[PDB]
Amino acid sequence: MIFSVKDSLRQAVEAASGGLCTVMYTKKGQPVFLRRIPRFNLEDIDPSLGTGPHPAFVVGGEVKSEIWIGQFPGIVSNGELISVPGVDPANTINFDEALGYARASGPGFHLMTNAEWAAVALLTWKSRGAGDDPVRGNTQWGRSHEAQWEAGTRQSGDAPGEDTGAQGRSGRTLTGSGPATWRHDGTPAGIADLVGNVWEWVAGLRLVGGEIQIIPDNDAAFASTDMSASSPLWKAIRASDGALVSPGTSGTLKYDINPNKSYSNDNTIQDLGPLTLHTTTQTPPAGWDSNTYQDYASALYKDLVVGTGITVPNLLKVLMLAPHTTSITKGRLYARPYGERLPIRGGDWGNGGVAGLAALYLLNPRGSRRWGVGARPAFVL
Ligand SMILES: [Ca+2]
Ligand SMILES: [Ca+2]
Repeated sequence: MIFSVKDSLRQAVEAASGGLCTVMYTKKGQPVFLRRIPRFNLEDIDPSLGTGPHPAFVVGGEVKSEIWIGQFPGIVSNGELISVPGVDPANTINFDEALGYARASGPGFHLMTNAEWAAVALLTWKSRGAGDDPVRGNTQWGRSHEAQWEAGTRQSGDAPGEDTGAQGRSGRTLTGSGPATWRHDGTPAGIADLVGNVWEWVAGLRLVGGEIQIIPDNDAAFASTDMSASSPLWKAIRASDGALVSPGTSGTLKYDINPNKSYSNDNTIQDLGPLTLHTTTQTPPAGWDSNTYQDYASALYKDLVVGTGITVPNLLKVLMLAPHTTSITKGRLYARPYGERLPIRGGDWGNGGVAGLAALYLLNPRGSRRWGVGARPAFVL
């Protein structure tokens, strides 16, 4: 027999997808549906963003031909974070668990990185008309908040659109079970559920007391790179020239609450004004750290407030940390400028226009486990 069930499935997936998708197999021989996104240059999105390959395609100094994105939200099976259709998306796992489960699959496999997310979002935006966020999804308890008649299959068994939070029933939908408009390119061969269903942990991005920090390029792809809190790998961004510099340096970019507002230590949560990007951080009340869940600051991605002196470096636009267009009317940005925060992207079933390609939620610490937050695998090489 030259024939295997596992290889024949791979071929079927490759065929049906015009060669855009495949199935790779994990260390433990489990299926990972993956969609290829070939390398593009920044100038192909908009020449005013700079030049060279998008960071998603640079791993350990080497420029890659393409990357592979998990076609579906990850699910944890045995001890691997795999990517398959028709299942309840992984949830209630923290950043380190997600990062680990992703790597367990073997060489190449990793927790999808902020650089990859950034690559897909920008490419999606440009390729679908360079207008708004082209993509929809499970952003209202099973269906799309923009489009009621687009729904997936709810794991809960409840009707799309029914808020069952109080009954402790989730609004997650089985992966890819929504229509093709819930896939990044409008076709069945697209990446599914990027927008909605569950938020997803991404690697290579971090907040420390409001200072923005990243793992350079797509270096977050290695199974060896230290993304713990103590890691010397994290770099900040200089705002004046956008160079990668050591954390704590003078002119580094930070997410901050609004200049026209102030932290209220009333043990009561307030959204403190349009989120602002400048080089300083308002001092929070004493004793507020990564385990403090209090006041924050949000803003629609298009509406992020740029500091009076600041020219936002292209680097931030490319990694989807600051808007480049304002044609984007969905996707909300959240940030707590105190403690260590790890990013989750895309939005879930209960957000609304908050969900979207540009949705970024930096209010939680790496330890947080929530029923509407999960992860998905990617592969390079
Ligand atoms: Ca999602
Ligand atoms: Ca407060």
